[PDB]
Amino acid sequence: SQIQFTRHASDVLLNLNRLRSRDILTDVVIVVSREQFRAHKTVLMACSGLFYSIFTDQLKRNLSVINLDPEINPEGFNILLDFMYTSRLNLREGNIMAVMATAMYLQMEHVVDTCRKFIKAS
Amino acid sequence: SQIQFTRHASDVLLNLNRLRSRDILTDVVIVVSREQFRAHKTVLMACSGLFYSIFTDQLKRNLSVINLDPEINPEGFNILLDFMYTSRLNLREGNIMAVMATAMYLQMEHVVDTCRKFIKAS
Ligand SMILES: O=C(O)c1ccc(Nc2ncc(Cl)c(Nc3ccc(F)cc3)n2)cc1Cl
Ligand SMILES: O=C(O)c1ccc(Nc2ncc(Cl)c(Nc3ccc(F)cc3)n2)cc1Cl
Ligand SMILES: [Cl-]
Ligand SMILES: [Cl-]
Repeated sequence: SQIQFTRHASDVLLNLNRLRSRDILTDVVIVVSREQFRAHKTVLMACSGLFYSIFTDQLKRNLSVINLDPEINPEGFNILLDFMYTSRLNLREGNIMAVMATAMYLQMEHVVDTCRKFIKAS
Repeated sequence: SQIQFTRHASDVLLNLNRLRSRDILTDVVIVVSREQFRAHKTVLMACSGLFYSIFTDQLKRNLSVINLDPEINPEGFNILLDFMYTSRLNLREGNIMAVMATAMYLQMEHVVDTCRKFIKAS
């Protein structure tokens, strides 16, 4: 019977993205070939089956550096990292293939489904 | 513009609350009189002016224990901590005063405004 604040979840995500933009309390660097990206492990876990399966393991919990598969495109990863922190996906014809490839690797089923719905109406 | 995922923010907050429930990557303990509560500093900062003002300071960034004002009711605090992680506020006639007192201290303006609208509507 609790009071529902319908803007609170989007407000928290916006603030977490602002902390990321300021490098505040980011605890991991994601290396994607020649490019590197800082992030909060909790956010990565909250969005990705890959990152969830890594950091829930007490063996890997404390890793400060994650090297992604060499085949992953840094731009495709960055669009997905932006999606994690904003709820907005930069999808188009020019990147649909690399974006879907990365979302499949990161195990982000809703992005994969949306990529499959983008193809179906292309 | 970019594709909007209207459930993504809520999905991220639910997953952060599940991580809290499993004590995964919690990095602070909030001491409230005889009681203690573990949490993610990022989430506390994202929801509270108090915690944002403490942890944005490089001097205080790495604190692992925050002792709140002795007057703060642990129950009012727990209701607000649950709100931070769920977007749902447990307000009643029996706790409005302690929850409002706590939200003023924690600098959570939207909760303070809702507490002011609860009083105005009996
Ligand atoms: O769909 C299910 O059956 C299912 C239900 C609940 C659940 N719990 C959970 N708790 C905390 C986090 Cl941080 C999290 N992250 C996450 C995991 C896998 C992903 F592909 C994406 C994100 N998931 C996990 C699963 Cl796999
Ligand atoms: O009041 C304003 O005009 C204002 C506008 C934007 C802003 N930016 C911000 N970026 C990151 C985080 Cl984690 C955050 N947390 C937070 C801060 C103060 C609060 F009472 C609650 C939450 N706020 C801070 C303020 Cl103070
Ligand atoms: Cl997804
Ligand atoms: Cl608030």
